[PDB]
Amino acid sequence: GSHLGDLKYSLERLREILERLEENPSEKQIVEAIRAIVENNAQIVEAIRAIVENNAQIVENNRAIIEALEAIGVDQKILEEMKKQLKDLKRSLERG
Amino acid sequence: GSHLGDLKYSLERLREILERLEENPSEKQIVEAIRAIVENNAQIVEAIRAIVENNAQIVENNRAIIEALEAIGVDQKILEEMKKQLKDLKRSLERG
Amino acid sequence: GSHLGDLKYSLERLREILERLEENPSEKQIVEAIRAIVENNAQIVEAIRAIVENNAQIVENNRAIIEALEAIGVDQKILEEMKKQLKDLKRSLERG
Repeated sequence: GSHLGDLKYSLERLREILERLEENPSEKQIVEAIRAIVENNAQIVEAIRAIVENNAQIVENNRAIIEALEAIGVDQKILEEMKKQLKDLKRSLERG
Repeated sequence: GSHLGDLKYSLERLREILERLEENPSEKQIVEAIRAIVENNAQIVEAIRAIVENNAQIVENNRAIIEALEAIGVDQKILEEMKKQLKDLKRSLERG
Repeated sequence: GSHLGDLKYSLERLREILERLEENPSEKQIVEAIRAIVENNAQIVEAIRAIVENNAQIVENNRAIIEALEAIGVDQKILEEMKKQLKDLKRSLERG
């Protein structure tokens, strides 16, 4: 997926590059700035993506909990409303 | 919200641009690199944002579960501690 | 953590810079574009990171719910499977 540590570290290094860029604008600093940004973007995208997939599992887990609740005689008046929310919520997480 | 597929695809294309930039630095490649980054950033931000809103729903769903649990006589000793966590957790997700 | 409002706002401003860059490419617009991107990246990373930590709390909360469910005599046949999922899910959220 993605390593948050490396991303955050790289971000601070990106800041360092920016400061050097602004102090002395140059083609070198521009390219190096872009490089660091692109490398960060790779981790940025994956960490966003992986979270969504994880969220889908969380929502699916919640659905399993709803079953567990119903199993031991929880009023459907409560559960059914969560079922509506969980269904639509999951939909908003999945892609295809 | 955001389309993870298009973002990831665009990311790989951004990498392609970077490689071309480094091999032959130019104003063209710099601008095109920035363009792709900015377009990615649009999806990056929204996918981050949308997740937080979705998380708020998940936490709210958990609160509904707590009610369902209490309804059928779960010891408050357990539920009350989750209520504390869910309250603060939700707070950290909301903005305004 | 991160302020979604400021990030989204800054994103739209970044777009504005891009449009100016493309219309009239220049060292100034390039540096300013990078600056805005880097500043966004700071918020982008943190909002990604903070979510993962929040997700860990959500999964931990789900584990607490499992206990609450078991407390009042939910069939382990259901709970144990969630325990397996929650354990691995948490693992995928934590870093170190």
